[PDB]
Amino acid sequence: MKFSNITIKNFRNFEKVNINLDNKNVIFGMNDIGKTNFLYALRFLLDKEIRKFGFNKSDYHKHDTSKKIEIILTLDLSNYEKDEDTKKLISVVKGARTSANADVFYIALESKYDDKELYGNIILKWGSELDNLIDIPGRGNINALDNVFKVIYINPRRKMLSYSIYNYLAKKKYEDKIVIYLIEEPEISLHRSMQIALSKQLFEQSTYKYFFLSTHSPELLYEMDNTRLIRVHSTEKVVCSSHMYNVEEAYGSVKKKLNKALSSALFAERVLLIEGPSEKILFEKVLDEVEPEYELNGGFLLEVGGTYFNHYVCTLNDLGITHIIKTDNDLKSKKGKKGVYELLGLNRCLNLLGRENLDEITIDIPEDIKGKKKKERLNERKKEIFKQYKNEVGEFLGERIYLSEIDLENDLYSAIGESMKRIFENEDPVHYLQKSKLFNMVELVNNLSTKDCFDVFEHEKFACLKELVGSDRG
Amino acid sequence: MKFSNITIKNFRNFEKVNINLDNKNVIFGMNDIGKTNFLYALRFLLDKEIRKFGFNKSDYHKHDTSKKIEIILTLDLSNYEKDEDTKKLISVVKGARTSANADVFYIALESKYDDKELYGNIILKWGSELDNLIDIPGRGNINALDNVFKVIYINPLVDLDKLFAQNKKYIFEESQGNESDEGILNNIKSLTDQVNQQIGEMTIIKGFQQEITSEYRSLKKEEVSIELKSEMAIKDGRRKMLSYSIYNYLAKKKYEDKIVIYLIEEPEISLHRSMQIALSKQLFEQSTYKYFFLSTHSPELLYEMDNTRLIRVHSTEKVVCSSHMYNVEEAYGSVKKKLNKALSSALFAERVLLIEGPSEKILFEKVLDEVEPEYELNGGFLLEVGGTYFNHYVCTLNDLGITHIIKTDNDLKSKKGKKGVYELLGLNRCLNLLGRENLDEITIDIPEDIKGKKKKERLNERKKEIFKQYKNEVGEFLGERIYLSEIDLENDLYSAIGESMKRIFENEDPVHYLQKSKLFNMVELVNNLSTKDCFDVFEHEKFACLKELVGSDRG
Amino acid sequence: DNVFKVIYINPLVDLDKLFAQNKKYIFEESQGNESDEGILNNIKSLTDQVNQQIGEMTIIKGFQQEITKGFFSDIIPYIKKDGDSNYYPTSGDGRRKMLSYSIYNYLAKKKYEDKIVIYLIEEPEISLHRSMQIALSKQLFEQSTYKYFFLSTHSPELLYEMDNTRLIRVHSTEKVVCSSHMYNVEEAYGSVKKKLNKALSSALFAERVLLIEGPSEKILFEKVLDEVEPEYELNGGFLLEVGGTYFNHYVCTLNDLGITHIIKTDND
Ligand SMILES: Nc1ncnc2c1ncn2[C@@H]1O[C@H](COP(=O)(O)OP(=O)(O)OP(=O)(O)O)[C@@H](O)[C@H]1O
Ligand SMILES: Nc1ncnc2c1ncn2[C@@H]1O[C@H](COP(=O)(O)OP(=O)(O)OP(=O)(O)O)[C@@H](O)[C@H]1O
Ligand SMILES: Nc1ncnc2c1ncn2[C@@H]1O[C@H](COP(=O)(O)OP(=O)(O)OP(=O)(O)O)[C@@H](O)[C@H]1O
Ligand SMILES: [Mg+2]
Ligand SMILES: [Mg+2]
Repeated sequence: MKFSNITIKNFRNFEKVNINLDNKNVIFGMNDIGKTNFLYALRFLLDKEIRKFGFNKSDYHKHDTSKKIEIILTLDLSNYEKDEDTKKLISVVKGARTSANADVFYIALESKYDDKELYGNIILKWGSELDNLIDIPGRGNINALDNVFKVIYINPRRKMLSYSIYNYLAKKKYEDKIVIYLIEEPEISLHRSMQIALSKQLFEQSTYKYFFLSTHSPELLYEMDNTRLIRVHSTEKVVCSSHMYNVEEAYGSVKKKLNKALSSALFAERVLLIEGPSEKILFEKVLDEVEPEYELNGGFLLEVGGTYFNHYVCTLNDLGITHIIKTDNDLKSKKGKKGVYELLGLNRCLNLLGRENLDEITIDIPEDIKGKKKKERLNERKKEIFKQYKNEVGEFLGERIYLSEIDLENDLYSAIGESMKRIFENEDPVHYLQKSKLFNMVELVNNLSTKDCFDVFEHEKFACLKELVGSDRG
Repeated sequence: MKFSNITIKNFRNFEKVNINLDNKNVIFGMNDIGKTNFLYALRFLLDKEIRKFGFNKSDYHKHDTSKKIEIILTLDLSNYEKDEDTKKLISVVKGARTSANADVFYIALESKYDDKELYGNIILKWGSELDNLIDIPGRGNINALDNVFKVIYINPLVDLDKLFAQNKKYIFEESQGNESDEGILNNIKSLTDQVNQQIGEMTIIKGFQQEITSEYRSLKKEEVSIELKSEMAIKDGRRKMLSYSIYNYLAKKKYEDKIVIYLIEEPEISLHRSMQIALSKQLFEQSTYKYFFLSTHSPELLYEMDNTRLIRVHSTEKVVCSSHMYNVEEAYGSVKKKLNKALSSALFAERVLLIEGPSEKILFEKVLDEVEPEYELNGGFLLEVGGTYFNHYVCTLNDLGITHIIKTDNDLKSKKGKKGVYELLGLNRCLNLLGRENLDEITIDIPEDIKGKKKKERLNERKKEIFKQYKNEVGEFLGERIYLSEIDLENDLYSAIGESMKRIFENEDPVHYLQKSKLFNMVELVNNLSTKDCFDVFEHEKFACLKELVGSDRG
Repeated sequence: DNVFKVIYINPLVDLDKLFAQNKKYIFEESQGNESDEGILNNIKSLTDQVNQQIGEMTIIKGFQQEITKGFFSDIIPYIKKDGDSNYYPTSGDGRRKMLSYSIYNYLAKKKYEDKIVIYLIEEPEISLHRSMQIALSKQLFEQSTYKYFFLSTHSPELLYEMDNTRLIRVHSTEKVVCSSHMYNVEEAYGSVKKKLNKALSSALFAERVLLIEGPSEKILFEKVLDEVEPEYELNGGFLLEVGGTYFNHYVCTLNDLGITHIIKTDND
């Protein structure tokens, strides 16, 4: 019914690895760390043609060859009389299972080196409890596990015909077996529109029930939903982190833009979360003039656009990717009511720690002038809010959340003050930059010389750039 | 020295193509369109190991052997005073140039099938004049192009072992070559050679060397001996990144007297995204790769592209290749990474809609989710341009044969230091797209007591008068797939679904409430939109850019 | 698999492949110290003066500046003739077969002493000389290297030394049928054993064998069959010179194998 857990106790790269699993799961990560030895742990368990050659000396960890290779797969059979695959498992296993535990199954692999004939023999056991596992019975070269599982391995248009021939043989010949697909790097020699078509076919259609997918491209994750993301870390000690990726029912109209933003940010190490494109213009100019290889070393700039920061921070925090948030404090006018304002940037910061939303404040504004002085009255109210809530702001500084006092433009005026007066030639350069944000920021960074980017980068209001680069002072 | 042109006639899927080139060329297109067979036309012309087997019957167009294959390459040689490669070419082809000031050169390939022996013979010819090409002289297996051109073919399917077996004798080429620069190390590289001599006196090898000879000499007592030797050395993504430095190191040491041409076929295979960005920075910024031809499917290899030539293979009626010289100007250089990151995904599309910001992306992505959700599968793309850079994207997409659609707004921008004057922004952008000049500024008499809300309807009435005044230019924009709004996107959306916009936002003015926060209230609008509202947006005559984007003939 | 080791030698041996596949048995033991550990320390010490100074006059150290033990895996056995010091990779198929036979004999005599070794040899006369076939026949049928073998052959020179041997002949009369015979040379034939073996080893590969008594019969019958039926030995005929005395041994050896024996003789 559902794969729950795999435990690789000893293999080539793995010293003690325990990964939570699901149906339809995708494994990614850096080069040269793992993740095809993850797929070889599933071929040595369930595919007969890889299992029949045994283990060599090089399949042990650091050529130590005095330890035991153990690969344990946990299956969840909680749903009875709803799926046919649970009856397909129980009609072959017979009674190795017990009616006290009629919900979990363990298929285990053990291997000890002989060290006289120089051969590692693979002994497979299955059972309902993790202690007292009995051996899988077999007659000749045929095991009892070969009647249950059929494993189809895909490794590369002729390749779309190679997909369709295997899909046709899987839907015509393999109705009585559980079919498990292992698709290893399908994006090679494939156009990106065909990658988006394969992603739609993988995650929406019901012809791929159980797949393990290894990939390097963000276009195969454009249509992802109800999946499990396994990330292998870049360290020399192999740590794998897994996340059950689901998109909620409230985010149904955002889901294409949400997946197309998040699927490129999954292949990084440090992700800076910003609001709009003018932040991307200013931060890409300052990071071009200060630290020009940041995409090479794992940095990323992610646009959110006002979807309450929860989905991205939960997905990046469950996978082990460092998330830095740069944001501004803004008040939002309510719907159909006059003179009341929601503290929207503070609430959007406060939902990340896990709190309640704050009560809305109100201020009385007369009919007067509303061109200029309403903005300084709202700026004085934002300064009073930022002076009031100092312990929660220091709690956000305990995390990587960086909330501005008013906006990005007032922090940019606090970083460089004479340069914005020289470029824009105005009594206030903040208000001219607030008129057209996508045009005047281009005019600012076109006239921005060197060492002004160093004054932006070394400022205390822009410590998120020093977090995104990752240079440590102490 | 510069590459200038190529002309391929009767080559497998190609019938007649004529493609301009440069030193750095990037080849892209669909699956099974001719990117491999374009790279083999430079292998058959310049590499001897592919040329020495000849042509089969299957290398001709539609398996028709009566027609002849001709591949002609053009070089520009006007940099003779500054380039060393031009002097590498001229010192071989000395007698065949036709004047003292001829800067053009032609390297040609002809072929004609023989039906009795079933063989396609390859005849190579060169000259400064295309009518008077002569045959390339040579003796034996070597002709005279082999002394000047070295072709390095880079494929990630090969491992490091097959290049490393050639590197076992290239270490001996290093120890003999470089005018004995390793002759300081050569007496103590024999010390490393005799490190491999007392590995022969462990007793597990010395027992084998005696017992194999004693087992062998029980047959006839032959005068043989059995010896053992290894000769190793030390140094799917780190093997490939090792082999890239191995090819760059061998190009720096061996081929200083030769012109090195790189043919890099699909270098995104089993590389990470950051390694693709690092390979793009090495290929387009460093001067190690002077000449390359590159085929790619990945947009991350074009994140650093500059001074390059983009070739796009497509199929409208025949297999036809479009070609564009990509340069970024000096005024655009402060935002060049954002330009290349936006444009490099839009190069791999068929119809590109150029929108302004992310609110248009939110509304158009939910409307295209409801109406035609496989628009990304067919070749549709939405490009955020910032409203500022319309010439660069339209020139790059128009020279490559990709249909560009622009949906924009009619904006007015306030000047600096002068009160009451305004600059037409969207009309100046859409008329600088057509080649016309910019327009004069216009002053609007607004008194100081009229502020806040009513200034926006006075500016909207002035935008209506400006859109009424230039009606023939707006009809010229509609002739060229340019869609200028009368005021904004939000007034066209109020023209489309404004009863539902009054229902959802609950106010009598839903245009002003969505423009109070353009990125927060857009999600609040589009979360409550039904299926009938999205079809009313899609079938509207103010939103014909979506109907041009999906490619259907409904409108 | 704890009792039987089966060594199969095909006609298309490759020395590289066999050596590589078996290199897990040899050269992969600890064996304590072997009284030469300071020589192995001198292997380790002379590798500490090569990894820090490989730059010549700073041409490849500067090329690496701009971007900033168990080596028995590729060992190749060669055959060296005496008087020459060069190592040619190209070698013929006569000695490349016999080095693979020596490697199989060394692995049988060292690694599989606890088991029962069965050889299955398909056609060992291929790319061997005549004297090498006679030397392989003497080593097969005299020495105790090959205690259990099953041999298939097409050459009479590998049967020049045969004794204490089950001979199996596969042939077709109505279906595929195999006829077997137990072959021993007796004590009375012990002085003339080589001449009967050199005579009978070519007559084992025939269908109809005429047993004649001398060379004048061979001259007259080869003239008559040269003028009448000149393709008689293409069709399975053979003329066997007995020597006058040996009618029991040839007739029982050819009659147990299904070969038709014809006798023409005199009244002496
Ligand atoms: N028995 C072993 N003991 C220790 N390390 C091992 C062992 N076997 C393999 N390794 C290490 O694991 C690596 C295997 O890399 P692998 O192919 O799993 O990486 P990858 O992430 O799939 O690569 P890529 O992204 O390039 O395709 C080897 O290069 C080696 O460093
Ligand atoms: N002799 C020929 N006559 C006509 N068409 C031919 C001939 N030889 C090849 N072709 C066509 O050229 C195609 C070769 O595709 P090719 O490998 O050049 O494309 P590609 O763009 O590199 O593909 P991919 O992206 O899948 O690598 C064949 O599929 C066929 O349609
Ligand atoms: N360049 C060379 N210089 C000197 N000797 C060489 C050279 N190349 C090969 N040889 C020698 O020539 C012989 C090559 O064996 P070759 O295959 O020519 O002989 P052969 O009589 O056909 O053998 P076989 O009976 O095994 O088929 C070896 O003795 C080898 O050492
Ligand atoms: Mg891999
Ligand atoms: Mg190809």
